[PDB]
Amino acid sequence: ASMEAIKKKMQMLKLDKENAIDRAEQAEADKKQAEDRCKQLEEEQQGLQKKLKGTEDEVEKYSESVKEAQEKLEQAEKKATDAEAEVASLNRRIQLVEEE
Amino acid sequence: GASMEAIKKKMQMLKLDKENAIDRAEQAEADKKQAEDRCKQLEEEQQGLQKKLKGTEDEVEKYSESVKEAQEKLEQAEKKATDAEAEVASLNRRIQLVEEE
Repeated sequence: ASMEAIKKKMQMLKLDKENAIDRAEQAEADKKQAEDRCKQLEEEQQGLQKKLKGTEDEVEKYSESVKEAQEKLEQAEKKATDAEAEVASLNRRIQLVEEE
Repeated sequence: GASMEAIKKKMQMLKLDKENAIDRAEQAEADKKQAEDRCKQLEEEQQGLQKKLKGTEDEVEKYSESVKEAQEKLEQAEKKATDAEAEVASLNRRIQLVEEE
């Protein structure tokens, strides 16, 4: 049978095709995992955003904390200063009467 | 005799099938590269976020010591006021005694 080279060639066409199907299938498997990798890298990111606002909103608090704190401090410093001037003047008048 | 008609017909199908599968593989493969490009993008963007973020936390710490710095100086400022005060009070008590005797 000169059917041998034909036979042999339909053989190879089939092999070719199933090798290609194997390849398609494996590429498709890879995509599905890469696509979850893709997915996860975005979904993790989002969670990260909310960590950021949470933190940046703490920043906001602290600034209005520091400011109020600075302000209390200026107010205390004026008080100390005025109380000490009350002391200086009392000194001053005592040393005067001392001598007239 | 038997034309080869059905044999060459069957061969062309097998070729077509092989061709269809190859198309399939190379689109999937190209698509696989789509995703891996994006992957190589976010992992890098994720890395980016955290550095901005740690620096944001680094800013926030800087604004906690500063708060507590003022807390203390305020403590000092009071002790100072209260001591100055006790002193005028003591001078007052003394003047009163003198004028009384």
